[PDB]
Amino acid sequence: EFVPPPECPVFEPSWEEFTDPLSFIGRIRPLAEKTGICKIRPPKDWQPPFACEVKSFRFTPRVQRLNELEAMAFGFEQAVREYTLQSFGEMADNFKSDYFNMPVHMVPTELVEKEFWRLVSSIEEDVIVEYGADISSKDFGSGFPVKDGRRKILPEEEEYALSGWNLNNMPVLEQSVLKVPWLYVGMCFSSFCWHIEDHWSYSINYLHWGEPKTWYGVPSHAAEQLEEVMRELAPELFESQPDLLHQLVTIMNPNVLMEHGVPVYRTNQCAGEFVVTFPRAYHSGFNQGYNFAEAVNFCT
Ligand SMILES: Cn1cc(Nc2cnccc2C(=O)O)c2cccnc21
Ligand SMILES: [Mn+2]
Repeated sequence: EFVPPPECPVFEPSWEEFTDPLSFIGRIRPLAEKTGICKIRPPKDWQPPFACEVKSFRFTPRVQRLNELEAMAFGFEQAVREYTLQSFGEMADNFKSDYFNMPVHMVPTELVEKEFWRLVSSIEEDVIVEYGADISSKDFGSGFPVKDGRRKILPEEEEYALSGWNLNNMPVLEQSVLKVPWLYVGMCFSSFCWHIEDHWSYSINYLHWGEPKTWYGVPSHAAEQLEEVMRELAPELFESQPDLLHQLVTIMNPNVLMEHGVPVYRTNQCAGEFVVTFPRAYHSGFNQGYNFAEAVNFCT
């Protein structure tokens, strides 16, 4: 069965260290850049409200067939449904509780992880899920409060609208001679395959609420090694594809990378926790259940 990779670093900054995100990320860099990803738990009393327009939040998630690569009237597999945040959560909880035959919060994270990777390589069982991925924060607002006048800000919420850890306040303009956060409404087994960011950018990721998001990360010093293992084992039909396109279907069991000498670290990002990916740190993951994440690429 699946062997969980070693855990990535988790930092619990004090209020003093939590003052400046870029300063903190710069200070943890000697360790975190050697693991590719890391997790940051804010101080206990740092609890931003959820600021999306929930009444009007509507979206059509994308269908994900977990074993599509292994499986190589097709094209009309599933029927698309539009959801609200509530109706998607109802669907997501019903799927998970039916699949595991237990209440959603009782399913061990290790079991969802083991079952996810079994399903990815299974030819005898076709599991299909839906992912509300890459919803722009312009559509229904950011999950963080933003002082743009579109939604009321309470006095006790203003500090979060001005916080440097508010993803809308991360720097995004790269220096050159010559960008807003994105939202992810997850369900059990919804996933993102191995990739790096455009321009080898850092990314920061915040789980607003819900069940955890499970991550895998590879340090940048092993980026070429991972790409080598990909070219060896990825389908021949997608081998010659440019990286930007190949990254749409670069799903690979972490144990396969580990067996080929590639260092891989994991974490369960829980509600209220940040995940930072360092430059050229390949990462991939899946959601344990119904959750809501916000992410943005930033520069230092
Ligand atoms: C472009 N894009 C980004 C996705 N998701 C992530 C990317 N990087 C880090 C985290 C995530 C996440 O899903 O939490 C994604 C999932 C499905 C299709 N397209 C996607
Ligand atoms: Mn990413």
